[PDB]
Amino acid sequence: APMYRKPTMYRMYRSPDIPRGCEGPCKVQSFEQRDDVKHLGICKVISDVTRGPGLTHRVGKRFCIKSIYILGKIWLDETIKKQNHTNNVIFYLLRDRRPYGNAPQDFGQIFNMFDNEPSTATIFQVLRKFHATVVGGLYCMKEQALVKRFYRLNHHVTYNHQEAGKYENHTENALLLYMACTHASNPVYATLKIRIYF
Amino acid sequence: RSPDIPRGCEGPCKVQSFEQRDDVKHLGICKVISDVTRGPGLTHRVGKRFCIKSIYILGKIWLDETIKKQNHTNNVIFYLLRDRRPYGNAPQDFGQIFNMFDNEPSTATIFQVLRKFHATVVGGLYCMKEQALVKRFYRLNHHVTYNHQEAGKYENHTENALLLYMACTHASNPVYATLKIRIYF
Amino acid sequence: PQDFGQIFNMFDNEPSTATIFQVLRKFHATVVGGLYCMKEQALVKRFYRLNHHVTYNHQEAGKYENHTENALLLYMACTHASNPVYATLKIRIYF
Amino acid sequence: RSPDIPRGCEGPCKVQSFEQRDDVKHLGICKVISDVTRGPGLTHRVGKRFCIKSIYILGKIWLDETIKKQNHTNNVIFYLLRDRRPYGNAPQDFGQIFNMFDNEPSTATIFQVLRKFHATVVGGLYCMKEQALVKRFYRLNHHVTYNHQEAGKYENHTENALLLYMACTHASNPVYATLKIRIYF
Amino acid sequence: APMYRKPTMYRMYRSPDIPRGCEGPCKVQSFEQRDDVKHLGICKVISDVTRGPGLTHRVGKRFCIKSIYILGKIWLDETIKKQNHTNNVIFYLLRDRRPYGNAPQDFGQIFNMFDNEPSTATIFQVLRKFHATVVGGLYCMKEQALVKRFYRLNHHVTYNHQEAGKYENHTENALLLYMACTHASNPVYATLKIRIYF
Amino acid sequence: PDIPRGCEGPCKVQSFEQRDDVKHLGICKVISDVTRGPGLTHRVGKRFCIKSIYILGKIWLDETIKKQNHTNNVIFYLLRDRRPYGNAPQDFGQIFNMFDNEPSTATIFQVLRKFHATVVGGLYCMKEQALVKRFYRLNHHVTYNHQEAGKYENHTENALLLYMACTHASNPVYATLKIRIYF
Repeated sequence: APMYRKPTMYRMYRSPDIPRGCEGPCKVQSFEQRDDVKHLGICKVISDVTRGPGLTHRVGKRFCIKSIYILGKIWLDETIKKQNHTNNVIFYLLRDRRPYGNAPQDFGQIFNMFDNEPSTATIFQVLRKFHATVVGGLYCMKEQALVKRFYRLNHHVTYNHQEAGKYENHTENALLLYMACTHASNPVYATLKIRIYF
Repeated sequence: RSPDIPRGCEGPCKVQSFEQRDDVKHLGICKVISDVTRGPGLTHRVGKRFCIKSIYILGKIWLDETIKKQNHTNNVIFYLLRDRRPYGNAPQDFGQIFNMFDNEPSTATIFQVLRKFHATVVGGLYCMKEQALVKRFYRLNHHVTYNHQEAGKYENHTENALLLYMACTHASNPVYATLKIRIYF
Repeated sequence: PQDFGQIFNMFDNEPSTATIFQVLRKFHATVVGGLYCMKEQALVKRFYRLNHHVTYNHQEAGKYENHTENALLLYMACTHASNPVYATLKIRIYF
Repeated sequence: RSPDIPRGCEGPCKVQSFEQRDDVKHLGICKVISDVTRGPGLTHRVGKRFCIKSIYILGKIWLDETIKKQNHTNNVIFYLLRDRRPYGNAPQDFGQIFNMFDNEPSTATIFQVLRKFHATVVGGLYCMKEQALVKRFYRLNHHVTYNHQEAGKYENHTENALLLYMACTHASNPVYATLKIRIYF
Repeated sequence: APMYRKPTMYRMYRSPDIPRGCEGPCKVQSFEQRDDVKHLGICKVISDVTRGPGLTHRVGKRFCIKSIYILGKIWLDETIKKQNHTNNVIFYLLRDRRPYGNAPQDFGQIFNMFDNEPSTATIFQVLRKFHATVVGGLYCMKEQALVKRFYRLNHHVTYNHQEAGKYENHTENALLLYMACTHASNPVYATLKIRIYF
Repeated sequence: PDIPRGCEGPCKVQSFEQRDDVKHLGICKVISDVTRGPGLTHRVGKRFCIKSIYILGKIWLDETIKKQNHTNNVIFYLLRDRRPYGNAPQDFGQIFNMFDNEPSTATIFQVLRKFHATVVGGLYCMKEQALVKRFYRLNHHVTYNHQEAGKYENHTENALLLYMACTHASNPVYATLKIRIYF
């Protein structure tokens, strides 16, 4: 921001953002170049946002996430994983209510096998789901890398400790992702660009 | 928008000046301002301006050391003054207020006063009936400003400082007064 | 303003750091008299001492409380808890 | 009163940006400025102005890990650039300089250059004749300024930043280059 | 100083002080309300000067002491110490060449018994000496508390570490005091006000 | 026409070593064995003005072992010391960082210069071994504290000594140096 003094004045005014935070709706990417397994792909989307005056940071422990913008290409175009084929990807974007120390499991967290909801003793809240179907075997093979873009409006987040630190000092109203495969093979090489501007 | 005070949209941050101290008969001096230095952190300030919302004084005032049962029955009078300017360090108490231990500031010094308090610890022998008293007080106050633009100590202020003096009323020194002083602003 | 409420420390000192009042000079007078001689008593002190300007602000035909820049005055100090000193001084200012 | 440079009568203080790092083929990025934050201490600054007298680059550049004997014979080209302004963080190297690893800055980017260096570590098998080289260099330079008046990080500068890029010339990554970088000013 | 910015500008110019330091010739008292023994009264006169922007402090580790101004009243006027009487006080203001950790001894430091110089294996430098003779017994008793004031010009001092700390981090060109009694009794209650402005 | 101090003969006191080092430190107070005496391997009084240090030396690893864990180099350090503390102080706790460094910020000891020696010998050639280093190196004055005929323990201001440093966890370096000081 032009001429921090040390936080910005001339902010101070009308802007259609959110209730609590006031500043420039600063983007923090959580890019991944990753994959998953059948059981879990775990991504706390909030881990990189630490204390700083910069425009990929925060001031204090209070967020109001305006929107999560999920880019991503989900392929299996490695030279293997043409056998044991036809798998699909179900995305899960959950509104969490508290963290239990560090990042938790998934098959020990959501109720049943891969088409489910959170357990009855765990009500964590859900926001929405997605789909991605990559079906490629042999002799065509007709399907591969799909592109997914989504605007997705969301709401506020708070941290616990006063650290310029990692994901472990979260508190109430966390939010994160789970990715799920539906077959015993692991073809899915899903790399996602996740913009949060707030 | 803001309802705090007419200056700070800032987070109304607490900076506590805890003491584990005592006094003498003449003076117990406590500047309660340079606890805040300049910084981006949450026990700091931005710029050189305050509006102290309230001073919250906790404290236990005892004499329960194994000595100071003789020369007993002393009491503590607190003084919370609105200062108009310092020069150099904290000026000492009997070199600033007028008369012996039941007084006001001098006629050539008008520093302003806000309020007073009481604490009576009377313990001798064969009961001894009185000891450590607990004092809590909400106390609303107003603005403070520094002149010198340093991330520094107490010697460099301007208009409206404020600080404490503690006074004993007897030649012995039984009073071991430790006070927790929250300022959130 | 009273003396110990203005100068810094106990009886061998200077003005305080928050008070810089200026000093011109000092003097000495030692009267040591106990019993069985007693060898010392009344001492005589005369001193020329050149000085400079003084101004009042308030335009009254009046007392001392109403001055401005460059006042000047005296302080006398004893160094023991007894008070033997009966010091009577004749102070001429001609200007 | 004193001969240093046309700005600072200050103590010509050293702030060292030691690294125990490495690089990749594309980029090794090192802003050598936000080592200094605002402070009264002797590894800091007063205000928002520098005149860097000299950068003194120590460093040992090896590949003496038990791997990276195959895909061998790589060399290191150093780049010490005079920057004209940053925005946000340090912009990455191949997204800033023109062509593949023997180049200059792009035509749409004129950032200024000061000088280059060399370091050739060629070690394969059966001798293997070359390893850790030592490089020391006096290198006189000039002034640096911050815009944003924070006691803070690197993202908040103005005119005349300066930083380093390190470049490898082969697809393997053998280079474990650790450098001690004194700036006294 | 009026309007530190954060050290003072408009200093910058002609002032008859000393070579190295530039600022207001700031006073640091080392007042004592102390006494001595026959062997030693030890006073490192530099201990309180720590790092600070204030006018009883320093910037960096370099001094040029302009003058030491020694006030002091040296008495024996306690109700005891009229017997074993007639003692005198010899002052010693030494230019030290290095500290050995913390403050050292005196009878293990100066050569001989109470009328001496530093030892041949120790050449610490001397600046000057003083005298104070308090002779009081019974039936007059003719002498008591004497007043001593002295201008005494001196020169530069340096510290070792970069601490805002005590006397132990001194280096070359230290300077300190020793006070000496000349009789086995200890009547001397010497309290001294020691101004250093530099 | 050579000396700035006194018309004595520029007497040689040579601190030969047949030694080695470790990775952390090779410590050599070079002014150690200079005691009071009439000979030219001695001193008159307690005041020196070292004209030059002349460093000879062959730095090898040609023992039948230390062909593995190879390719190490030697960095020399010739420091102008400011103050002593009895015997010789630490190296790794005195100079700042790991083996490519300067003295620490709380220690400013002065430096004069550095040197290099690269002995890289493994197997199947092995191409490098014992190197010879000679250096004229002009320097300046040294003072002793006591008037004893003593060793390095009784120093004062303006000492000077050497540190040798290896850069690998093995210890191949068998560095023997002939160090002439004539003054």
